[PDB]
Amino acid sequence: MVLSEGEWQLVLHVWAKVEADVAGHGQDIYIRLFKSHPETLEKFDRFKHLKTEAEMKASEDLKKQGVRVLTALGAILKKKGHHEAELKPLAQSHATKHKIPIKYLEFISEAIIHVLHSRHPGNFGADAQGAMNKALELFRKDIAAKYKELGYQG
Ligand code: HEM
Ligand SMILES: [O-]
Repeated sequence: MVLSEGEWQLVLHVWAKVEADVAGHGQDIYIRLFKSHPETLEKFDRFKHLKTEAEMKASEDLKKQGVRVLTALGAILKKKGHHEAELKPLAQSHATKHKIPIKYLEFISEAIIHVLHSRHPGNFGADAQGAMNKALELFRKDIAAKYKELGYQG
């Protein structure tokens, strides 16, 4: 469960394209997440009322939230596995305050992969998607371990 440097470079090469417009990517990822797995939207007290994709796209608060998620995830990815410090606050808030199960982290990982596959075929072929999946699996494995330490089954 340790990524090679070549795998990390495939992850970071597609993430650089995400960074051309992190806000737009965040909107697409949230829309995909909520339309593939509607139950996840219920965890968001401020966004749970959104009824349609048009409302999600027009929500300035949701756009800002997407930027926060992707920027936090980008900082984790750029540590190339040395993300202990970054996972501490994230694991605590998601376990104890938002109460986000591991299955829901799997759902957002799937939404990320789906959106990168659609938007970035030039940097998200099979090998690149495999590397991104490995990076997200590592993130989820380490978050799950921290969840257990914090008292949350997940
Ligand atoms: C890649 C995985 C994720 C990352 C990097 C991430 C990151 C963040 C960050 C940085 C924040 C703001 C600070 C904080 O409260 O920690 C946040 C808030 C939040 N997260 Fe996540 N998150 C992820 C997955 C999820 C998922 C899958 C859900 C629910 C299905 C979720 C639910 C929430 C909620 C409800 C908030 C508070 C939102 C608000 O203030 O309106 N998170 N997340
Ligand atoms: O989030």
